[PDB]
Order: sequence, then structure tokens, then C-alpha cells
Amino acid sequence: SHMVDAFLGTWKLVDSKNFDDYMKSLGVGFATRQVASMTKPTTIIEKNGDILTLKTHSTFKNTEISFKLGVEFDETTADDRKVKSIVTLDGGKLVHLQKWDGQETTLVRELIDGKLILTLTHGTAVCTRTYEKE
Ligand SMILES: CCCCCCCCCCCCCC(=O)O
Ligand code: NI
Repeated sequence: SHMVDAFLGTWKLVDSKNFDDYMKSLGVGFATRQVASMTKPTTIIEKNGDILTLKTHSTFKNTEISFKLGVEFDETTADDRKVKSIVTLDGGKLVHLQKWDGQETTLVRELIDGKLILTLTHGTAVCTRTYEKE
């Protein structure tokens, strides 16, 4: 299909709200939170055959996940959590669910009014990061 085509490309952060709150919720220490809060990472979304790849590149930490929609995969997050993940795409919302230690967090990407909105949710901690395509 072509459902993912609109997401493919290079995206740069233009705005962020409550990232600190989301990070601390995850157990990320103060020193790391300051450094992470200063960065403007670039996420690169790409497709190869049936497999999607999502790279996050910054002057601080770099990560990369590869997955097929609806298929579980192992992931080591930037804050070093070893999680089991699953990514699905429904109604144009790319939903990434991470599960570890009996708890979970979601990372949701949607294209709205010319921006990519990434909503990060861990319990009542909800962060919104805004990206724009290059
Ligand atoms: C670049 C973030 C450095 C600090 C690592 C904190 C890890 C929090 C989970 C990953 C958050 C990534 C959000 C995003 O892609 O913009
Ligand atoms: Ni296409």
C-alpha cells in the first residue's frame, strides 16, 4: 500500500511541550533531561520492502528502529529501556506502543495542518512535540 507515503522523509523538531514531564515520568535523571531538552532532533522515516525504519538523530543520542506494521519487535530506547514494541497505522495515525516491566508508553504520530505531531504518553504524563518536513 501507500498509506505510509506521507510520513516518509526527513523531519526536524520545531516545538516541544512538557518533554521534561514525560522524561522524568520515565525515570530519566535531571542532568540528562536538561541536555535532551536543548536538542532539536531529526527523525527520518523510510520504507524498504515491507519494513519501516525510523531514525532519530541528534547531537546527544541517536536511535533507530525497524519494524513491520502489526508485528512485535525488541527495542532499546534512548533512555536505555529494553522494551517490546508494536507499531500500527490506522486512520492516518502511526501508533507506537512500548511495553516493559508491566507498564507501557505510547508514541503517536499524525500529520495535521502541515506539521507532524508526536504525542508521547506515559500515564498522565503527556508531551507534545511538533516536527516539520524538510
Ligand atoms: C534525544 C532525547 C535524549 C534523551 C532521551 C530520553 C528518551 C525519551 C524517550 C524518547 C523520546 C524521543 C522523542 C522524540 O523523538 O522527539
Ligand atoms: Ni506510494
